[PDB]
Amino acid sequence: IYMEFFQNKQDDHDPIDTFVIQKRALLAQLPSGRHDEETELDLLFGLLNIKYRKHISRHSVHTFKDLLEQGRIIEHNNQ
Amino acid sequence: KGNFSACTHSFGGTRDHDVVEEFIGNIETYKDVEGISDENALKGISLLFYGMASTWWQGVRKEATTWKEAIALIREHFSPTKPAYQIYMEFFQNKQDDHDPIDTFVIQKRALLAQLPSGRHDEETELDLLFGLLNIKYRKHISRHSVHTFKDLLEQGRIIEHNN
Amino acid sequence: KGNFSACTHSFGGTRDHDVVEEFIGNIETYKDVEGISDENALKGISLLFYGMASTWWQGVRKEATTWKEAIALIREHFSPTKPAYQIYMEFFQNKQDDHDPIDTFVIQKRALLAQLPSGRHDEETELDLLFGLLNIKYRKHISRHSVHTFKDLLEQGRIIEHNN
Amino acid sequence: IYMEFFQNKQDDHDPIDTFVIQKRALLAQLPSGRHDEETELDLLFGLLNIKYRKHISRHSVHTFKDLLEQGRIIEHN
Repeated sequence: IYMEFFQNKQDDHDPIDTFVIQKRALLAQLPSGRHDEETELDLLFGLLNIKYRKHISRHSVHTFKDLLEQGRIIEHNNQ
Repeated sequence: KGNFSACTHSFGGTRDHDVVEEFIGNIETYKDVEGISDENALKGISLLFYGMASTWWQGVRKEATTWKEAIALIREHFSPTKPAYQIYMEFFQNKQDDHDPIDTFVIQKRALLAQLPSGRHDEETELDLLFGLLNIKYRKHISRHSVHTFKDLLEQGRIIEHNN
Repeated sequence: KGNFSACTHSFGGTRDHDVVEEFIGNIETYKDVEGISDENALKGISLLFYGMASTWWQGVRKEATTWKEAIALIREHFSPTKPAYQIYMEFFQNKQDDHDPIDTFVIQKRALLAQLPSGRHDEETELDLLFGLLNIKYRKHISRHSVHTFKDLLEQGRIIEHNN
Repeated sequence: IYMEFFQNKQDDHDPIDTFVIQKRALLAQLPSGRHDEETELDLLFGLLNIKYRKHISRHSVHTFKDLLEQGRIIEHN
């Protein structure tokens, strides 16, 4: 599972929503309670495409619900 | 004999984690072995720098009142203690190529996974995270539910290496 | 143990300010640490020169009656203490190119602005004179009325560097 | 007045101050007391070019004064 997670980095066309949904779907199969919200957000953040990494930073995320919100506002603006 | 006069250990600001940690460990082991009264080591700290570091000390000398503050100033100005995600990405970057034994690879990967914040990761998840990035030649014979600590993995890898 | 017999510090007249200042500081710190009675350091000053400097000492030995006169003779013959305007022009010459962090640049610019006559320039005008020659990548985020001492500027530059 | 507003979106060259003063001077002819500051700023924030909009976001600015400050700092570069 850990090997599969870091293989295919995000492409240059998929919206952020589908990517977060698939990555969360692949991360629930590990035994429960070994990973709380913060380290999971840290592991997920290294593979985002360059369009989003150059604006939002790691200073302010405060869990997943915020990342989807900032990504949607940055996506409606036509990049 | 704690005049900090005869010591063949030096530092010149090469901007890397390993050289800085080696220098700090050698100074602190020297102070523990020969015998300093924790105040004479501040009056003779300037006998160990050379080149670019001596200008830095002559610049920032007036903000050092104790020994621990000076060692923290060195560690903070010459190592910016890298964040969490870059260590994970650098860690999964490299694979174990052939013509490289187990000892060098395990030493480097255990030296990389010590810059994380302490108390987050025990031994079992660390070995499970390490086990994926090994070559097929060892991995055909050392399958899981057989090792629990790094000593056993190193031992069985050494036997399979020197046997054939 | 002040016979000035075992010391691995040397000098050979390379005609530069930094090497001379490093040599003078190392000798004076050695005399403060090990213990010399301020007269034996003149009888054993000739155990530290080599090459071109030993001929100079065998030439001008008969004009040294104390220790401070000898250290002043070294500083005056091998450093001509450059005037005011060339330091300002050299200072505004170079800009901060990319692939160069803040610490090296701030160390060099603070090592250059110490050869002026003392008591003319305090900290605020010095930081205001330094702030113009920085690259756009830091300067887009570290705008003024936010820093007052060099420690805060180094800290915020280090955060903006290691963050992205 | 509502038709004349929302016409002529600001072009790349016009500075933020000139554009803001005209659009506020033209909004005072409506009958008095029909609008508070919040809805007025919400109406105005739909015609600025892509240049000023990518950085500031509507959740940040509150009153009708901070927008000028953030626009000036973004326009300095």
